[PDB]
Amino acid sequence: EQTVQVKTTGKILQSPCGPIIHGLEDVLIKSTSISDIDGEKGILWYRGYRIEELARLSTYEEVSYLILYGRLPTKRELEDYINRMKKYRELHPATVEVIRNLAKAHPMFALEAAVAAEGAYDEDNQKLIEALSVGRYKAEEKELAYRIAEKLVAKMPTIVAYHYRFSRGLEVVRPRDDLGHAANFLYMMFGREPDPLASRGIDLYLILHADHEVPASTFAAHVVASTLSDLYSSVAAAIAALKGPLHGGANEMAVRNYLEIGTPAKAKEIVEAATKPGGPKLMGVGHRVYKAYDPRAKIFKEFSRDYVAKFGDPQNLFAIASAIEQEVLSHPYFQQRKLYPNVDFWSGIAFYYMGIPYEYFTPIFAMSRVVGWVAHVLEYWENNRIFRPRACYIGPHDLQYIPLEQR
Amino acid sequence: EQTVQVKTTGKILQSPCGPIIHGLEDVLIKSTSISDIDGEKGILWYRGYRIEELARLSTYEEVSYLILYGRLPTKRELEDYINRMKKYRELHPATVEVIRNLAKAHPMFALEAAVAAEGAYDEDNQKLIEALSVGRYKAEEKELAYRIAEKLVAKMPTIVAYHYRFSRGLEVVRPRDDLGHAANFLYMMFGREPDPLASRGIDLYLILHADHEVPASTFAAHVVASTLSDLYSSVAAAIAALKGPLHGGANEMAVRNYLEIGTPAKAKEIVEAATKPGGPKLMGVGHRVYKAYDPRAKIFKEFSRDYVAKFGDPQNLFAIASAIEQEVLSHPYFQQRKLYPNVDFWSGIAFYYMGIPYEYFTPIFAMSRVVGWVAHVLEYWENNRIFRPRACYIGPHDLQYIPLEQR
Ligand SMILES: [Mg+2]
Ligand SMILES: [Mg+2]
Repeated sequence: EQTVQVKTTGKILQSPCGPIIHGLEDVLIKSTSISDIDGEKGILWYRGYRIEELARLSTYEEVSYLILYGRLPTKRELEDYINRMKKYRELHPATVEVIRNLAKAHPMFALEAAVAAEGAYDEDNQKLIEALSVGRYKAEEKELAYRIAEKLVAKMPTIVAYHYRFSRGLEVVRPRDDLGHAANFLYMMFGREPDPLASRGIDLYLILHADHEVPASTFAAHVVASTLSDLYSSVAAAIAALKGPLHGGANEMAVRNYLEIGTPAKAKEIVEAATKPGGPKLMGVGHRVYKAYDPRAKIFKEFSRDYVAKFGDPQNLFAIASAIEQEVLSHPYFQQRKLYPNVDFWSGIAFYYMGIPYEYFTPIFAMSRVVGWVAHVLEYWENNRIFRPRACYIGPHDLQYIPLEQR
Repeated sequence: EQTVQVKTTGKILQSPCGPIIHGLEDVLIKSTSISDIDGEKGILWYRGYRIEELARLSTYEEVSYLILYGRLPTKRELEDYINRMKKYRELHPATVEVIRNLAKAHPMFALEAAVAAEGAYDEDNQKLIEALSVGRYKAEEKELAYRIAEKLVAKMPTIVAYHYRFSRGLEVVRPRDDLGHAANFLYMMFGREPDPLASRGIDLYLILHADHEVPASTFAAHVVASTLSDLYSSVAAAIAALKGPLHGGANEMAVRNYLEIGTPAKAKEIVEAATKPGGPKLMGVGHRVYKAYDPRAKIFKEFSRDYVAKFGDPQNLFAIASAIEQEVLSHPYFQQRKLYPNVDFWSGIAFYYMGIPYEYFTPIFAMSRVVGWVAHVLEYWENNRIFRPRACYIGPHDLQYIPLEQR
């Protein structure tokens, strides 16, 4: 037994067993080469590449390859990958039936259940499970794991879209091999090939949210994977965590708030009210890591501007958000505390205008982040260790059982 | 930002961001009053009561009440609880269809998906989700949470049994209101009221595995619950973790090993071989916490003795296990290194003889542990904090994007 000095910005709880870092805030679980953030400068990298470059020059197909494999693909590697992903988009009939049965339920339950279901009949997954059951994880198993990772990234939009269609009493729209990842998602949701601007927005969103820190969803994936449980189950657990209101829902709440506000003229007073104790907090402003404008927000804001330039801003969402942004950027309270817009400030606007129901916002985040989840699991598996935390017992000992009739 | 002293018996990895406690071994996440283990003396308590006393005088219905509510029930409370649990046993038709669709899959996938499915249409769950979405968790919500916790404990055996039946192409056997929790499970599995001794075995097993500090499955439930995700989703995540070979399988492997050994005469040579590197090693001998005979093992061994005294020991599992146990206990090596049998050394024997397939062993563990999982979640929710661990980036920055054709 040894003592370790752990730096945390979180709250510490007192216990007879020693201090407890509440929510293990800032506690390190591993080193990673997946993504990095410079919170002071407001820079995000995926596998060494700045998000600006990837958003500008790449696609979710290429970025997902980068996140999963650790480098940019060659032309042949990307072509083969795209073709594998296209083939993988379709779900097993049992999975589709699971989704159908959960058509009237919240989409996140359908995602959890569908991911587990799809994992149940995946032959590679079964093979990998057999291998890990005897502690074998060598070249062949790693190949299975990467194939499974690809499948999970490929299938997530299909699960989401199918649920959307069934939930609306619409006929399911199956994946089209001739469409890209983002375009095909919109096609599956709405049954028509999407406008290229709309497709670009989805692709950009997927790129921008592919990996970031170790939120509770990514952490859940690690804990499940740490027992050598399968990749599908690890992603299902990630989705279970993601559905909690403390993980996500900010981009939805930001849009609902903009609608409530109704007029950009209120921006100044809203921002002022947010500087006072008990005041309604501004959704998508401030960040635990970024003490600068979130680079993802800068990029998505520009996409949003393009979207409303083409399709209009009928609910004045972009106007309202823009007015609030300008007040946030000029208010000393926010400036002094380095509180800036984050990507959630903007990202729900296009979704809302595209006709994506609010309840599908978080599922779309899962569509993006699934690649980060699987890449994180595979990385942890390079040096796996089952998680074995503890609790401090403060209950009594040796209570005497009293017969039922005497209680 | 502050520095906290964290004690650990695990491996520490240094990083640019600080020390990494690999697997978060021994890292405190909360104070608890649910269960406690004295590994040196081989004592286990649930809510202050020794496991020996509970195994001797209680039932899973009463022990589950104890674990969930923190005290022993009065006669009226127990009667009412038992009746609620009986009412909750049956699954929603959508859940049954989910299980049917996964009939040919491994039961743990069915459990994960079925638990999510059941939570999807549970009205109480929906109401609790609504409340937590706006940060409300007061008396009314806690009442919902406990109702949901009871449902999860009540339903787990139904899910398991229905999957078993469907996996064998049989019609489901719905829950019998006149049977106890353990007896009803056997009735649902096999379609006949069980022999009292078999029911006792199931009840005992359920009591004995109800909680055991904070393994990866219980931790997974915490991580998911920490986002204020729902109880069903938290349990589905716990199951996902439980499915991993590092979390279970030992009781099955012990039995397969006894079958391979075939003759108790080999006990001495097998145990002698285990004292050399390496090795092989004896299944269910030694424990990370118990440095004494696992109290659960002592109790379950005696039940197993009773079971084979009545029904026989046709595969000589008890004879083989007993021979090995005697050698382990008399060999100085094991005594000196505090290596004793743990519950896994014995617990698969009765199940095997009862006709429970190996793949249902871990599902039955889930039937037991679900009460610990839900109790742990509710406990955490008394002072919830979302888990916020982090990873330390090690790798390049500012790599230059190269056009596809030039790679
Ligand atoms: Mg522009
Ligand atoms: Mg006896």
